[PDB]
Amino acid sequence: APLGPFNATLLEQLKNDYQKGEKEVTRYIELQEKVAEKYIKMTPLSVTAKKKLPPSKDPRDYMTLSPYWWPDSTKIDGLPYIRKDGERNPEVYEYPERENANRFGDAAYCLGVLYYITGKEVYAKACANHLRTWFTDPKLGMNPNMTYAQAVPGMKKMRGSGFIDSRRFSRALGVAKLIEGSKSWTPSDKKKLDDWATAFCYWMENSTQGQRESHAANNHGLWYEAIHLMVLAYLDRTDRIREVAEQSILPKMGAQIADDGSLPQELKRTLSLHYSTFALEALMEANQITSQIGINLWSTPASNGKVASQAVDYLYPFYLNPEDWKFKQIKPFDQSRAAILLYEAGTALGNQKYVDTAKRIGLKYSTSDVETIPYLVLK
Amino acid sequence: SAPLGPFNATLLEQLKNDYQKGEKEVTRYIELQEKVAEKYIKMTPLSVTAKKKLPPSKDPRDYMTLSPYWWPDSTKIDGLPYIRKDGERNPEVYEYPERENANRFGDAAYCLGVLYYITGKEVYAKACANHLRTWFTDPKLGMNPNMTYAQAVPGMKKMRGSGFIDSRRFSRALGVAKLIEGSKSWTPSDKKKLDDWATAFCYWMENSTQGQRESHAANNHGLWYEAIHLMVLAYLDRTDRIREVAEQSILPKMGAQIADDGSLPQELKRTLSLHYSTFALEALMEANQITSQIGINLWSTPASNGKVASQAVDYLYPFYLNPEDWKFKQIKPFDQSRAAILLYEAGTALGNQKYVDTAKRIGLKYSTSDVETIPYLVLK
Ligand SMILES: O=C(O)[C@@H]1O[C@@H](O[C@H]2[C@H](O)[C@H](O)[C@H](O[C@H]3[C@H](O)[C@H](O)[C@H](O[C@H]4[C@H](O)[C@H](O)[C@H](O)O[C@H]4C(=O)O)O[C@H]3C(=O)O)O[C@H]2C(=O)O)[C@@H](O)[C@@H](O)[C@@H]1O
Ligand SMILES: O=C(O)[C@@H]1O[C@@H](O[C@H]2[C@H](O)[C@H](O)[C@H](O[C@H]3[C@H](O)[C@H](O)[C@H](O[C@H]4[C@H](O)[C@H](O)[C@H](O)O[C@H]4C(=O)O)O[C@H]3C(=O)O)O[C@H]2C(=O)O)[C@@H](O)[C@@H](O)[C@@H]1O
Repeated sequence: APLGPFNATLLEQLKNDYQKGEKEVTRYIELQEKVAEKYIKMTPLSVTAKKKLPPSKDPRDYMTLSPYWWPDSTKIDGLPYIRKDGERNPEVYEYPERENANRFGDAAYCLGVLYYITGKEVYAKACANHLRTWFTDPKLGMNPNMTYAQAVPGMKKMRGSGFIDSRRFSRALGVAKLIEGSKSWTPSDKKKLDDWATAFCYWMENSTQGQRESHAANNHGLWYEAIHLMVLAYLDRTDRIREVAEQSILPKMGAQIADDGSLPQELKRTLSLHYSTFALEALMEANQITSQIGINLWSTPASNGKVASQAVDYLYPFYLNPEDWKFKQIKPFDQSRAAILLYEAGTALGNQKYVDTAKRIGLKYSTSDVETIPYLVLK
Repeated sequence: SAPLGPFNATLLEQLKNDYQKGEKEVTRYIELQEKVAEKYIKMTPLSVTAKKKLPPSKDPRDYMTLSPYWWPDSTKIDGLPYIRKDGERNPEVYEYPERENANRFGDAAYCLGVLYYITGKEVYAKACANHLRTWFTDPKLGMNPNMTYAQAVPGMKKMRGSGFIDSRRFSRALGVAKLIEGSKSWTPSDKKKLDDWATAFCYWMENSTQGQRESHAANNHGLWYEAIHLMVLAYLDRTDRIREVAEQSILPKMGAQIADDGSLPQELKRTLSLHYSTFALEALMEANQITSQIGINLWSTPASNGKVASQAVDYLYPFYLNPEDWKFKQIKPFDQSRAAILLYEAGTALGNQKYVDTAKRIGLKYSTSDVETIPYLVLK
């Protein structure tokens, strides 16, 4: 499989078995095709489909509201907003790109994978429609930046915390590699997309906000690097992947994993079992890329000897029994997120206790969650 | 004496008195409220018709929302039929503009209606009336007098009436419309049209299959149904019906829902049981604001099975002091502030000074812009 943001081992195996005619996978892939049909009929989304404009007055600028920041009732205009960690302000849904980057990202990702597996041009044609409109179109494509992501009304300074929104459309960026070579993805489509990705990469690395986010001390810094690897893997910059893992990702695990394997930065959140998992999910998606060039982030130590497997170890008992979690978790923790996480980390580590638990937790065979497409092995 | 309506008439009367006499504490406070009210004067009137996705009638004047706990089923190709995840609000609810729009309308009109009553400034009635006409009676923008498509569920075959509970967001604004009666802005024609709307909405709620079902409900829906029923009935001046609904419906329903220890078993089986216990009593609290203005005290009047609503406050009072001691399922944190208005209302009604003191101790923020707190200077 081409370098991209997915378990390439599971993807190749599915492509093999579908091409060999194996009945189980063929049944499973045909189910996926029935699910994928809405993405073929779906109209391409754009970040420009919004009424309230960013300070730039450019509808091509991505803007969302930071989810935990609420109008302050004791102020006449409600400004400046105030933070309530863990409580999502429904005002976020007044920004169309919040949900639309998920919908677009889901649409293009599923179509791109099904194209890789089946070789059917109808899926590349659909994926390319979504990729053109979201990214590169001279009127509908988003500008390559995240200046106004997770804005906070009344905040004086500019922050880089919104960059984490980028994960919703950056996985679709990588999956564009899978439709290269289809008749629908022309040389011109690739060059424009390459050019956008290069420009988005520059912004990530050189803007003040991108820089700040690259230094974040919690799961934001990890997710920044996972997004970075998707952009770099798309651009086929393998040495930069190697440098990012050794000079940024591993120091970050080494600093954020404590001697007992907990993640202290996530423990102090109101959703500490969710955010502990969310940090490891950054590592999981980064590792899907690093391991394709021979770097295993689960077992490779940071310079102080810490290994990300220690963090899974710490959480594994609570994945068996979430009610035992002793830190603040003001909403129920969805145990299903542990399945893919424990399967990814289990196989990387040869830890069958982890792999066994992933299958027991399992995923619903017929679910349409697109991130679960590769994991027949769990279904 | 304040017109009959959905508010603590004692507090409102007190505020108007002190404001007119010129007392400083009240005049300063009303001057804060007038500053908060200024956005509602500039605010453009909302209409339920401002939606892209239409209801099965293809009529945009029909109110429609999604039942907040029903999610697409991922294991089905179309997601249908939706499945319930109690307590977890599906963000799809926000694709129905009237969900939040009825809140914005109701706050704006209530605040304007109260401020006109307290201060007598015509600019408040004129703004209130603009919102009332546009939401209720306007022949193009006014909502149809029904709640057929409230909290619909995609793929569900039966028709449900549980969505009727949404009516509380605009029905208090209906009640406050009485306060601007007599202004120059609220003409006889405005009042007649609104009377006709309210009469027709009352007919719908009492005779439609969904209204009948909802009137029979055994949990907080039945209480909220009757609390809403009272606001429409009080708006219409049918005081004999208010007596009958209080006597034959709210109290029997209240008594059947209170257990021997004072707990509310119907709310205890919910994933947000301390929220839903409080939500049940808030229905009675708001209905009592109407019944007690005609001499029926729902906090202290026992039902015929012997249960009395003060028993349910007793069961919940300790957990209002210390919400973390709550032993039943509560999958989101409980807002202790909701206890402030609740305990003062039931406290003053019951002569329970321990309840009134805790209300003031928990309190409300003096400068808050939450419109439901306008009458409660005493808590600020
Ligand atoms: O998009 C979502 O809705 C949501 O995203 C994921 O959670 C994200 C949030 O989007 C949000 O960015 C939040 O950021 C937190 C976080 O703690 C962050 O480090 C920063 O903290 C600030 C803050 O002012 C603190 O008071 C402190 O001083 O630290 C600051 C700092 O600079 O570090 O900002 C806050 C905030 O703005 O509330 O949490 C994010 C995260 O931690 O990943 C996630 O829940 C995802 O599942 C969901 O989809
Ligand atoms: O709009 C909000 O977000 C929210 O509204 C208030 O909560 C309401 C909900 O809007 C919703 O209607 C929910 O209703 C429950 C409830 O349990 C109800 O009685 C009925 O339950 C049915 C259902 O079929 C059950 O599965 C069971 O068999 O019992 C039935 C019964 O009739 O008893 O409908 C369900 C449902 O469909 O989810 O809860 C409401 C409530 O309890 O009042 C409220 O939380 C408010 O603060 C908030 O604004």
